[PDB]
Amino acid sequence: VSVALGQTVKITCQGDSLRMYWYQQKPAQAPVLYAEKNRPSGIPDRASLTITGAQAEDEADYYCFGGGTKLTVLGQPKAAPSVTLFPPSSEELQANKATLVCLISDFYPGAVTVAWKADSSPVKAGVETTTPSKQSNNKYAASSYLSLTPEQWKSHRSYSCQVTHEGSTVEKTVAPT
Amino acid sequence: ELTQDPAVSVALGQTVKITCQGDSLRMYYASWYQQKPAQAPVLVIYAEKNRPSGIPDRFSASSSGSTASLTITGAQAEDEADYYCNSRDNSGDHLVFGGGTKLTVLGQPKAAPSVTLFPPSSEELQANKATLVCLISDFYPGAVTVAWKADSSPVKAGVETTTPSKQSNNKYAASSYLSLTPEQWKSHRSYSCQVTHEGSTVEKTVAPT
Repeated sequence: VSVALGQTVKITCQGDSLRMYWYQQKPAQAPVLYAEKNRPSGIPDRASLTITGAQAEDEADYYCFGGGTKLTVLGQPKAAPSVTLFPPSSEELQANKATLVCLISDFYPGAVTVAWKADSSPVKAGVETTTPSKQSNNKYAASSYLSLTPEQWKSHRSYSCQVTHEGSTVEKTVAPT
Repeated sequence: ELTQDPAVSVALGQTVKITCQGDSLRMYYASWYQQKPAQAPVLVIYAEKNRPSGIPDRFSASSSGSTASLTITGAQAEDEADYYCNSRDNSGDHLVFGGGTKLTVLGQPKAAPSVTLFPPSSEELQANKATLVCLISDFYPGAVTVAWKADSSPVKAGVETTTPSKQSNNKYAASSYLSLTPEQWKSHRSYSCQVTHEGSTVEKTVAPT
């Protein structure tokens, strides 16, 4: 969930007990403070939460308990990820190893979801994905990798890496030889 | 309205006690949350005595007066996180939270990084691109220095390296990539990725085929 500076956002909470009947948590900080119509005090003033005037400091997790909503305050333009799926190299295959690397770069905001496929079959066994971190251009980079045996690599028609980034999905597919 | 030290350390397999202090703790039992970077908080203990399903038996909680404590016996590598206490706050149906305590688990087994260097893929060369990727995995502690080479010449421009993050095995992973044009890739005899991890340096080399 992202918003531009000075723009309007809506964070939504879904589940039971909402038919019958606010905490802000910045990274490595305590979730600080009621129910739809209430007047709090201590932090600057103005189920779903709406923020009319958004500042870079407002970038935090909001909780109604909900799973958590990472509100991103756009400090720069949105950028879809550049996705490159690298197949196992000849050198790695000659060493009886196979690793596929899905390189994800130049994206903003810094949140992605990665899914893998063996042919048309979704796979998650042997998958590791790194936490996005800032490049020198202030955009983000991450990598997801899938460890396979060379027999698994050669016995499949293809392998795919799918990257989801705020309503955009980029899938890259590679095939042996 | 609850106080706890910002950080604490323990040795692997040893016991750690994280304490919270506040007037509300004399009236209410504390709940404990575990939070790792880029992850949703996990309820580790509910109102001192309830351990939810999925939470290891290593976690327990106790209290005395205006203090509440979370005890981790036989602290594991997966237990490194920020631990926050929470409770109700006297006259008023609202919750108060502690500032959080970051836990460091010392004496964890060290590991040299596994380094895999990929040449440009056939799809990116067909698209007039020649980015190389250097996968750095299964290392501990989570700090590396990455340097690239064009034959024997060090490369500064076009290099990006990710901050190491934990894998599901509690070892770290990172990647470094070098953006090149097919021209730069084909003109050199080889390119290298050298990774420095404490007393170890691992370098891999790829060549155009």
